[PDB]
Amino acid sequence: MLGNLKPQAPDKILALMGEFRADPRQGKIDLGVGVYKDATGHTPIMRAVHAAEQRMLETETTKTYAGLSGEPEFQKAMGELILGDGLKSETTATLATVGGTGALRQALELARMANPDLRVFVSDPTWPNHVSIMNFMGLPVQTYRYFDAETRGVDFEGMKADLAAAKKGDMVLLHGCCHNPTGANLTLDQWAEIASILEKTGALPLIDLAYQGFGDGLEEDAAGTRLIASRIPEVLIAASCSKNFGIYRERTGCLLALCADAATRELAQGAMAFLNRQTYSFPPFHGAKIVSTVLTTPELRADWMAELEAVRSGMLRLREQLAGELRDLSGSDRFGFVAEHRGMFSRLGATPEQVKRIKEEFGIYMVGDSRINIAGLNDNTIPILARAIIEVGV
Amino acid sequence: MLGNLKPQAPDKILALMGEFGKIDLGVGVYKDATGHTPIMRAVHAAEQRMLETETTKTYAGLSGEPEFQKAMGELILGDGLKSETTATLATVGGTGALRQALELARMANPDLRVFVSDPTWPNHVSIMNFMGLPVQTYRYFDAETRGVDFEGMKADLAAAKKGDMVLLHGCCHNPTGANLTLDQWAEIASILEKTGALPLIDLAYQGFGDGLEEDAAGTRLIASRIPEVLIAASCSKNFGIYRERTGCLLALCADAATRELAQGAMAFLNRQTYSFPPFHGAKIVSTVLTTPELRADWMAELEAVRSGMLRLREQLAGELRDLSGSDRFGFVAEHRGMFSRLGATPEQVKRIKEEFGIYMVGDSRINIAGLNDNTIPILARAIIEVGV
Ligand SMILES: *Cc1c(COP(=O)(O)O)cnc(C)c1O
Ligand SMILES: *Cc1c(COP(=O)(O)O)cnc(C)c1O
Ligand SMILES: O=C(O)CCc1ccccc1
Repeated sequence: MLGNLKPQAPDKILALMGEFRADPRQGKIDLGVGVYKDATGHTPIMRAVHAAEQRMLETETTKTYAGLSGEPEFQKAMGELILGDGLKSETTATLATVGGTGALRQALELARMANPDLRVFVSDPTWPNHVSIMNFMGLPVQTYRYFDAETRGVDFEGMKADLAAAKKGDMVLLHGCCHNPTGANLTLDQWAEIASILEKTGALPLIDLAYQGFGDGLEEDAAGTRLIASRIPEVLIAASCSKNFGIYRERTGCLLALCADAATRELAQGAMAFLNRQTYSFPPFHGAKIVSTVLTTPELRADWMAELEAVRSGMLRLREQLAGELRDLSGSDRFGFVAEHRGMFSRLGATPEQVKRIKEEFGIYMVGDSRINIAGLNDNTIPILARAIIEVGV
Repeated sequence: MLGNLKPQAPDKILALMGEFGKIDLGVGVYKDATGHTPIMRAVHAAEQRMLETETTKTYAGLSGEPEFQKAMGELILGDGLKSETTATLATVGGTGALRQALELARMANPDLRVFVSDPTWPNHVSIMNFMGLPVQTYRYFDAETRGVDFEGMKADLAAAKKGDMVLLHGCCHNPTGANLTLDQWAEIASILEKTGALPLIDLAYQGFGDGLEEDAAGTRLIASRIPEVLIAASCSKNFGIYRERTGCLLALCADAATRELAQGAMAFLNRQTYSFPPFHGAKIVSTVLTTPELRADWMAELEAVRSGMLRLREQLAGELRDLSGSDRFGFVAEHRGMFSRLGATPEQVKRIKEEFGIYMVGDSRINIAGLNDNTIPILARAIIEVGV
């Protein structure tokens, strides 16, 4: 029977990897990585996280089945981290998931469960995995303009014009912050206008909050999400702990369902629990327990925020340096967007030809859409990348 | 939108878990003399070693780690493990393995039907219903003898067609405790090859029946006979890491080409559902399995659990014998595994819990691991008073 199976395409993160490894050049650089790496090219385990694991190893006495939709400590801590004081426990349903991707997949299953004729609007461009999951589910996908290739900023007028076509019951996927892959983000004022269009259309917003803490700060990064949450009755939020907690492989995510009333909340919470049951019964415990422990233990929460802040500031300085280098070389402020972008990613706006030419002549690797990871940069690699960009005529 | 969500039916077994001189005999979790589900010695040592050795938590393998895949393949199939034709996928527990098994099969056969034992783990049917798969049932439990109705099973299975899937419990049949002998297994292999039905084996209690190797005997027999077979394994109960969510799906194929196809489709399945599988439990398992000292202590502890439960069954049988003045309840000593169904009707079961404080699943399924010297005679007497 298994012979009838249609061949499925590989990730692609590995094809780029195999090519990079095969390159015999001593000065080759990899800006295609999708995770944070420090100065030494390593992805460390955050201090507070290692502290939580030592703590868990000494206090945990059992590993019996726990909470179906997650542990209360985790659900509450995550809700407070994302929504702050605006958290309305009475109308908020929460579900621990297998990473942010699991939260996204579940959000989609939940929405389709409530609205079979669901259509989803995604940004142009967006995290490729969004479309993949949606295509796999058979969901109708619609695109809304977002990245302005020329200014490398947000084409807001276009975004607004396209979103205006959304009908009641449709879902609009928004990146809460640090837009992957572009790095171009909405201002709080633009968020406010988006809220108006959403109220008008009656479209359900799904916020992908995977980088809270890498933009302008923990609270700052959740600002857009909190505005949407307070002005829109029903809101779906799929959060990730992979990057901001540095526990990628542990698979710790969270799905928040903001409902108009408690009756609906019980309905949503029950359906979410049912969704976990029919997929894998219970969600992973380890990562979630690390998170709730860090968040509930003052000493740890403190050290964690301090390490995240150091990380954010470090990347922000890398941006400033690159932008300055490019300013000095270009004799213009065209590349200023690099210092305006937020997150660990940025789309340079180079064409595939320019991308290939950069690799061949300078040994610098990056995603085919010209997306680079700022964390993979440093004092020694910045001058090289800058010169490369100018030389290939970007 | 969300206001249109219809209410869902709760999990009956896990419902009692919430409801609980109370005596918990419900959820299939191993418990010790003091009513505690402990962390196995080797598992604890493994976690301690992991804390010292892990330097990063970056994304790892989409299909799981090679170490985990290999160790698990060896634990299950032993020397019958043909890597060139075996695709392995780390999953979110055994339940995740089952779901992923059904998705893989449906992709290869949009019109597949699934044959399940009468009765079977309720969660088997709930998932199939959710997915919208046609479910047929085959006779298995003999309510009279409390054993297996093998004649009925053979009859019903012979009616299966190629492309269909037959779900079998590798050992320690949940919820009955009634198991097939190796001769009956060989007989089943004949039917499977004659009909061309794809076997899906749920292996959740390897080590709780007659032993690690012995509990895999039937699975190894089907794997050597049938060219294509799926195995959904759980590390929740035999490693005592229930909440970690670790298990794996093994896809045995006739050739390397099909193996490549299956492997790719399985990786794709994880990617579209939750991206990467959880690392913590899988790492604990491979660490135990690949470290001689740890594997040895683990096998010893698992054997102790096994022997202990077996002792309990005999105690319960004896106690009941004295009180009933008969041996009707003899079946309790012959059943193998964590569970055993008595026979008490729904009303009797309910009366028992509402006054005696002893909770057992509605179909009279009891977790023998929940008993001990003190509670056994109490239970025995309680069933006598509830009569029939
Ligand atoms: C990382 C990421 C996710 C989810 O990460 P998980 O590893 O599944 O926790 C979701 N959306 C975006 C945009 C991301 O960058
Ligand atoms: C335990 C069990 C499983 C798997 O449970 P997980 O906690 O998901 O590992 C599957 N089937 C049966 C019959 C079981 O008893
Ligand atoms: O009690 C059981 O049958 C095994 C434990 C279990 C029950 C329901 C969902 C997952 C695991």
